[PDB]
Amino acid sequence: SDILHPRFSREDISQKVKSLALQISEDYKKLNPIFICVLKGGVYFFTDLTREIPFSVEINFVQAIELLKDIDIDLSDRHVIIVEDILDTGFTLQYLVRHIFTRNPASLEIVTLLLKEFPVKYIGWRIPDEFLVGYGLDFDGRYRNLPDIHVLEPG
Amino acid sequence: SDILHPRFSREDISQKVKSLALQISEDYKKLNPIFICVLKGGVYFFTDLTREIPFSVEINFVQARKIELLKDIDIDLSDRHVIIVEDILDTGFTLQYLVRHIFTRNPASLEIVTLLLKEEFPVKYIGWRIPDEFLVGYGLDFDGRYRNLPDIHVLEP
Repeated sequence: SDILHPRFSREDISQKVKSLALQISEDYKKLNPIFICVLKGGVYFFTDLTREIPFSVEINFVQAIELLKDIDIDLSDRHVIIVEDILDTGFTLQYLVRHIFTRNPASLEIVTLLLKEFPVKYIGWRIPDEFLVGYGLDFDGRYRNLPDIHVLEPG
Repeated sequence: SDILHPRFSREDISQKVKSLALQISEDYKKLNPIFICVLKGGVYFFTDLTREIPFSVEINFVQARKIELLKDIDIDLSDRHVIIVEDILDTGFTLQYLVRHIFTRNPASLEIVTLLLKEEFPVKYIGWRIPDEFLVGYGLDFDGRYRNLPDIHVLEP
């Protein structure tokens, strides 16, 4: 039987997302940025974050090493931000980063809600090596849609 | 010189999403449903809705640009209870292709939930019926603009 323990409540996440959106907004205010959502896990964070940026942004989606869904827009001379729910090994991410740089963007930075212990400029929480679920993170397809994040002790 | 006027606040949307999720949760409690997000406009509604379903659901994504599928369903839908999630339905042309495409995969059932429905296949879950007006925000854009507003507004272009 799986055991879920509290970790980050909806409110903790909401406050952290607000904070990251403020840093981002203030750095990209005049840069007409493009936010890239890494499916499927980044989607909850992505919608919460982009909503808190108080000016129009362009959104795009990618999913994975090969790409199942690639970038469908011209990134040349655009300021790009990759949005991730979590970063651990960074293998998929390095592929995206390298792939996006070939399209000659004006710049590229990454925001991740969680970073397990290329530079990552915006970081929500640095976390130890633990099994987290919820808010986009799943365990064999389960718990992906929990509104909050929990520590999982697999059954 | 675009002019935006209030229409649906974050709170109105949150309340409507919660009521739709409650009906959906009861109807799909034991059906191990698959929720299909229609990108790009359905994404805000999709995350808000699926979050309020208090049991694990499977999520998947499709996107259309003649019809160009930039992203198709990446899972077996045979004998699965499927729900297509849309921010808005107007003409339903892309939607009709999706519906017909999904039915060839033999799902146990297929229903649609749309936050907005502008006044052929039935739409079982509907947030608000709206008159013919130009709305932006919460996934709806005007030439790529305003897509990420947290609320929905009426636009005078």
